[PDB]
Order: sequence, then C-alpha cells, then structure tokens
Amino acid sequence: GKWVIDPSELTFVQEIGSGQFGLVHLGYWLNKDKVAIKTIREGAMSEEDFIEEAEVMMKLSHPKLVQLYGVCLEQAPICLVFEFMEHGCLSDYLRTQRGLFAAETLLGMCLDVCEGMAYLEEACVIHRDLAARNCLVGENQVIKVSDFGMTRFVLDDQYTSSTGTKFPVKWASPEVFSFSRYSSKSDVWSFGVLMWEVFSEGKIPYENRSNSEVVEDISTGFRLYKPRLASTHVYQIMNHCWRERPEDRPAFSRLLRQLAEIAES
Ligand SMILES: C=CC(=O)N1CCC[C@@H](n2nc(-c3cccc(C(=O)Nc4cccc(C(C)(C)C)c4)c3)c3c(N)ncnc32)C1
Repeated sequence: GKWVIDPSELTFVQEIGSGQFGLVHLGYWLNKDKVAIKTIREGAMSEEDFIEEAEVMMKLSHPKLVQLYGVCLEQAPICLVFEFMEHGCLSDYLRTQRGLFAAETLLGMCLDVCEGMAYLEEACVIHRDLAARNCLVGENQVIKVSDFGMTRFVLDDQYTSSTGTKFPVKWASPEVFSFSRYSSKSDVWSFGVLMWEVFSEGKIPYENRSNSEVVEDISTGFRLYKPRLASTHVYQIMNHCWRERPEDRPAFSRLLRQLAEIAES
C-alpha cells in the first residue's frame, strides 16, 4: 500500500538532530518533497502496533499538524517519514530569539497550536505529550503540532509509567500523573503549560522542582507564575487549563474562540 515507502525512494542529505530513540535526518522523498526521516532503534517502539495504525494516523490531515508521509519498513532500523519543518522545535525557536517577539506574535503561536488541537479533539484523538518541544515551526512562522498519539507505542517504562524517571510530569494533568487518565481535557492542561512556555520565551516549567515535587505542588494548588509578556487575560486562560477537575477545563473548541477573541480584538 501507498503508506509503505521503499528505501530506494529516500535519500539522506544531513542530520537534523537526535529525536526520541533515534536520529532525524533531512532527506528527499522520490517525486514528492524534502522530508524529515526518523530512524528508530530496535526495541524502542511497538512497530507492529504502529504499522497497524499508520494509515489511520495519515488521515489526520490538517494544516496545523505535522504530517506522517509513510514508513520504510523493509529493514531494521525502520524509518518514519514526515513533513519537513524548516525552523525546528518551538522550544529552541523561542529560546534563541528571546526579546524579539511581541505578545501578539506569541499569542498567534498559541492559536496555531490550539487550532491543530481543536481538529484532533473533534477527531477524538488524544495527543498525550503536548509540549513546546514537539511543536514545530514552518513557513511564514506557522506552528504545527507533531507526535500526537505517538507515546502509545513507546516500550521504555521510564517514559510511559506516571512514576518513571522520563515521564513528562511537568505537562501532566493530575489525572494523568495519578492514573494515566488521558483525554482531550488532559491535553488542555498540557496546552496551558505550552502557553506558559511560549509567553516565557522558552523557559522550562518548574525548573528547580523534581517530578515528585511537581506532583505534590500541583496537588496542593501551586500553579506556574504569570510570564512578564502574558497579559492578565492570557494568564486567566492558562489558569482555566490548569483547573484540577477535567470537566471544568475548557475544550479546545472553546479555547480557540477565547484566544481568537483576544487576538482579533
Ligand atoms: C529542538 C530541536 C528540534 O528542532 N528537533 C529535535 C530533533 C529532531 C527535530 N525534528 N523532529 C521531527 C519529527 C516530527 C514528527 C515526528 C517525529 C518523530 O520522529 N516521531 C517518532 C517516530 C517514531 C517513534 C516515536 C516514539 C515517540 C514512539 C518513540 C516518535 C519527528 C522533525 C520534522 N518533521 N521536521 C524538522 N525537524 C524535526 C526536532
């Protein structure tokens, strides 16, 4: 089928950087385009579960979502082929350009991510690991969401267990760090942390807290402070994303209207 890419259809030009459990290269895909190619090391992911879901994932086509183009599975290590995002991760894009962006621009970056997340929410697809590190920057400074649902395939328990050393506790809602209870409402909590990373120009949330300290702090009502560039209205929306009860958090469809209201007026 079309989703399978033959090794003869790909060339590797240069490294982009280290991804999770594998290297990412810049390359070309025959008769198509420039692409980013991930080589995944053996044992890191459930390749069979991923191959079963690949065609399904490839139908989640939205301009604010980084596209999966196909899979090169002929030989180990398998390759995953994606839409190439010229300006890389949003985390480094902000950190290297501190002082450049106006709040209107930072809000527009949050609006791009929110639009991609409202599409996934309508499709009943949970991201599970939304953070600035997997939002990528493309043409005309567009931000696109990447790696939605990919943690379903990770095999290292240090990453998947809510108590594992590499679990993204900093972006987790309490029902996720307590019970791994994923939903679009737990993605909303993560989106609030993403808004904080954006308005802080790429600062690390809860920088001097261990993961166990973040659990206790969040459970006892602590919340991230307001970034200097965030207005009080922006910070109010961040706090709505961090409500303890998932039912009290806004849906992405509601956030998209609230943030656009601020952006368009
Ligand atoms: C800060 C520096 C930065 O910019 N980085 C870090 C190094 C790699 C860069 N990178 N990563 C991707 C990219 C985009 C989407 C998915 C993946 C992926 O491999 N999923 C992925 C593939 C297979 C398995 C898994 C598991 C989670 C299951 C382990 C994940 C990779 C990418 C792209 N398309 N265009 C440009 N650069 C890109 C991002």
